[PDB]
Amino acid sequence: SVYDAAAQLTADVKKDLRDSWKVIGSDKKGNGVAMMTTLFADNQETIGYFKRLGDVSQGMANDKLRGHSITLMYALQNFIDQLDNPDDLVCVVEKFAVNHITRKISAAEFGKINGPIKKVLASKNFGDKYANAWAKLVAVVQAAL
Amino acid sequence: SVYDAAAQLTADVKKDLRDSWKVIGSDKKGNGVAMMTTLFADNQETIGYFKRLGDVSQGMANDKLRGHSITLMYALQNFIDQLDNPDDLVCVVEKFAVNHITRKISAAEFGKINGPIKKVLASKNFGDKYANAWAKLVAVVQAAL
Ligand code: HEM
Ligand code: HEM
Repeated sequence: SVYDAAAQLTADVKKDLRDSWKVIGSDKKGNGVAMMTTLFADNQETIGYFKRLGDVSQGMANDKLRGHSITLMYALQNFIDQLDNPDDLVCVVEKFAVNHITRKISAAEFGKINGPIKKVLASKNFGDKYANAWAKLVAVVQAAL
Repeated sequence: SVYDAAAQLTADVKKDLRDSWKVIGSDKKGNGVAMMTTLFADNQETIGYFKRLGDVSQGMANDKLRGHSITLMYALQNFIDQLDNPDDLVCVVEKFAVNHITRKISAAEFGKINGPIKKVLASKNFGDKYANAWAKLVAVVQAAL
């Protein structure tokens, strides 16, 4: 359940999440777009869910894609800010899940974001240790889907 | 259309928005909830859109309402962060409007948030000068609805 998954965010996992976000969250626009383009490149099958975005291969030049990518980063900002309080983290994660559940995005589908996150981390000198910390955060959302 | 509304965000308006947000955005949970509860108190009819939240009379204690309130503040955080780049502000505002348009929330209905905002600002001692600034930011969103 989401409550059991939130309990997996141990002291050091939270610390690694903050230290890495300090860098990644510094450029929401650039890293947000990189994340999305990587998702569409490594998992072309997910492009179907983003029909409204138009030609996703335009990247930064696509206004809708840029708007979505920036916004996506503020959801992560939200999660990071709620790390101190499990109760708040959970209610924010369930809230976040509503629209994704409506879109029929399953836990397995959502989990495909892990690859893109790991690659963006690596591009900024953050290794497996951090990719795994983020996989744990993503797992909290998966538990809500 | 949204670009024209964004044009009303002058240097002075952006300055007042950033200064007031520095305080209001420092307690997203507290002010976020204050904003929704005030909305429901002053315009009870708006509750019709939030049936999913359940017993909104519980206020802060209501996990779903708390979750929504905290999340609402990150949309404003997003807007405030894009103030110096009209192109990014616009794409973020249009991305934001999509779900609200789907909910059939008109510009007139959305404008009901102005009262609650003015009251929340006043509770932190930010006068009319600041309320007007915020009314202008809301107007940018209204232009997208
Ligand atoms: C780190 C993971 C992710 C984050 C933080 C994230 C964040 C967001 C946010 C903030 C929104 C806007 C609010 C909403 O409509 O719910 C959104 C929309 C959306 N998300 Fe997610 N999302 C993530 C991963 C995914 C994945 C993996 C998929 C699908 C495979 C997905 C599909 C969608 C779709 C289709 C939209 C609507 C886009 C549009 O039409 O503008 N999301 N997401
Ligand atoms: C400054 C004003 C507002 C901000 C920043 C704001 C922000 C948000 C955000 C970030 C979401 C989550 C993403 C989404 O589903 O679109 C949302 C959801 C929602 N908003 Fe807005 N909103 C505002 C005003 C309003 C108003 C005035 C109404 C209606 C009278 C409205 C009705 C809704 C509803 C019904 C939801 C879904 C709630 C749920 O079931 O969880 N919003 N809004």
